[PDB]
Amino acid sequence: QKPWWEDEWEVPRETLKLVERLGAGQFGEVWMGYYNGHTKVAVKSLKQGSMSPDAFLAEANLMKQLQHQRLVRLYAVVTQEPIYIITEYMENGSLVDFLKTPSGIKLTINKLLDMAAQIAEGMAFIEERNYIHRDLRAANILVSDTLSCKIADFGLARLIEDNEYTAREGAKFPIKWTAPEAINYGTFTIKSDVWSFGILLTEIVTHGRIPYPGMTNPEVIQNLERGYRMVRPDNCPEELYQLMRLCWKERPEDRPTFDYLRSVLEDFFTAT
Ligand SMILES: COc1cc(Nc2ncnc(-n3c(Nc4ccccc4)nc4ccccc43)n2)cc(OC)c1OC
Repeated sequence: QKPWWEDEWEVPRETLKLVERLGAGQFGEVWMGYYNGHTKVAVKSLKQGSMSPDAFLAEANLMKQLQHQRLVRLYAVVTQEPIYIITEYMENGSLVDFLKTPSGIKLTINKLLDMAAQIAEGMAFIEERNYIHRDLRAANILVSDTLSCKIADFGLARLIEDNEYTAREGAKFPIKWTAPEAINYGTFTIKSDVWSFGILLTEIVTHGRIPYPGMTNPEVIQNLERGYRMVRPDNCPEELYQLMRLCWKERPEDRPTFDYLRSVLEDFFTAT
């Protein structure tokens, strides 16, 4: 990697003004702020000792390789402690949160499908660049002031050199959003993301409801093994439900590509 004095992303910390905190956690905080006074940005600060600085910055390095309108763009980094990762700011927050606001609640199925396609479009890019996300869920999709969506949180994202990535035996993941093969064997592929996308679609149409209503994780796994899939969400268009089912097919290879998903959702949108 280019040393910081030559890296185009490194910026003097003096260029940043942290204004409002958007999140506080075990490993640090995320603030809304301004770059050189006029440009609104999001600033991720690492909590010293909470985790490795190399681990922290690794997400930024990957984002240098994955630039696209549909993905939250890396803005800059401050690699001298305290460490910051600065990114493009999304005014309407996370999708899971937005869909619960007065504005979000009033969205038509037409606009929900539009957003769904925007998300598949972003994943199609990730798909084509030989990467995987692994944390695809409504909570990790950000919404702009113009109601456009972008993929966020690349913490678990990985460049796939061969067909898959194998996680650590101890690695744990959200059971309801993760593909069977991934939960069982720790094997992740772009097809695992496709399964997650299916779950995300249920989050979209139910305006942020937790998937598999009234079911615990063990119940979800048991039902899946029987061949059952999530029950049709209330008011979920059947065509969308059947698209979801494609994402949840038993064999990873039988699941569709994200480009296919994008194409279909775009047809669903232009039809409504
Ligand atoms: C979710 O909640 C919100 C988010 C945002 N806006 C925003 N815009 C860009 N990035 C992040 N943002 C990022 N960006 C991020 C970090 C690393 C890689 C890729 C993207 N990581 C985050 C972790 C925790 C909270 C915000 C984050 N947040 C604005 C909100 O209200 C006005 C809001 O509701 C409070």
